[PDB]
Amino acid sequence: DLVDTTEMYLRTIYELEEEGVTPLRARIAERLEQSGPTVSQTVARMERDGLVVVASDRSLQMTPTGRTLATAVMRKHALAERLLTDIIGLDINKVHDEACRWEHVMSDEVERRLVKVLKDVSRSPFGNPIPGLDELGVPGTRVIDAAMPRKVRIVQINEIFQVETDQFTQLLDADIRVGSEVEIVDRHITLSHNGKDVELLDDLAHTIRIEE
Amino acid sequence: DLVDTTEMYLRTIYELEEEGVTPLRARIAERLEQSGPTVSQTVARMERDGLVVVASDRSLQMTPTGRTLATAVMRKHALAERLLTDIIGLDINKVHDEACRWEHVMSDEVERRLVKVLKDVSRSPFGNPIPGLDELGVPGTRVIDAAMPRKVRIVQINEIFQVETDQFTQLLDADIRVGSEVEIVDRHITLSHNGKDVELLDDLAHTIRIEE
Ligand SMILES: [Zn+2]
Ligand SMILES: [Zn+2]
Repeated sequence: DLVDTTEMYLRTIYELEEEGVTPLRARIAERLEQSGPTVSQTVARMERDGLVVVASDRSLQMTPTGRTLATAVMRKHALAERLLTDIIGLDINKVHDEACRWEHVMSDEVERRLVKVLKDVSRSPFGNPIPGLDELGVPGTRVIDAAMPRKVRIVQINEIFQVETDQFTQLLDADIRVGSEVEIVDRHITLSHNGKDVELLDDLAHTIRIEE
Repeated sequence: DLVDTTEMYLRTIYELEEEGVTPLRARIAERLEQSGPTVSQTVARMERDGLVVVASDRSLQMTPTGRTLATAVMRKHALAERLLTDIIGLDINKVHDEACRWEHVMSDEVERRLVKVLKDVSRSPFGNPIPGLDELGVPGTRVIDAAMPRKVRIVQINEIFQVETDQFTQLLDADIRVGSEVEIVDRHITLSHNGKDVELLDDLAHTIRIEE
């Protein structure tokens, strides 16, 4: 699958960098047991998506976008391994190869929950530290994207980017601020709290970021 | 992915049967949000693999092979859901749609381990009973296929299918029988126990079935 392939490629480039290897195409080809031509094809596709840039010396430099994605795949891999050894107790000799697949199906919601249920997510069972925890959020998701009712917590209001200041007090009345558990629902978006019902507007809807 | 697609189709046919619906192509198309033509294509491919037979009334009858596979996917789905609600504690409104992907990456080894770690695997969180536990083995794997050293347990010897009776006593000496924890290793296959080292031959290697 194209997506899964790219994710696998990005993770590979990440690993090599972490191991100290120069991410050269032939190295990635070897590690992924893919042929040079095949990887050139895939790498040539990643470039078109602004995911990687083949440096002047044929080394693959991950663009910020590609690295952000590569990181998320490492986090989903690592957490899968933590889950597999710690909870499931899968043979340590199977844990990694299995994780190589789980990283493509594990959602951020599951990841966040694993950060909860697991005793220690500092490193993977293989001693490689777990990246992207800050990015995972364990800032926040914008209400417009995160909002059926549900009770999240206000991570940020971002009143500073506001042009419309009418609902500032409407928020202050209901007592909605940073850390305020509130119940949202896209219908427009209305976030209730203190029995109060604050129906938001587009601008605030796009700037108020909440956590799960 | 072709395999994942077929697995998804087989599980769908299983579900419908379980719900009491007649597995008709248009029903599968609808449930999978696939088009009639696309499903006809995939179903036409499953036939070539002896996985399904389009009955005289256009209803898809799963061949024993297809059903055996369909079942394994239901087990891997169900156990994924049990894992997700019971251990991870994922929002029950996400559990199923997530599981629809996990069932394609979860291995029998993981399944067996989940049958261990989970409190109750009688039914899925959705009340549908978990099929294929007997087939999962929680008879056994043939030593030739299951055998680095590892200490499994003899599920069956199948001396009855033996033409060569030379190692019967060689086994009885080492005290290798049903329930005998032994250490195997393909080098040929040698299963040690009681300090004894019993190097097996092809015939017994293919008939002695052990569990993990
Ligand atoms: Zn790994
Ligand atoms: Zn389900």
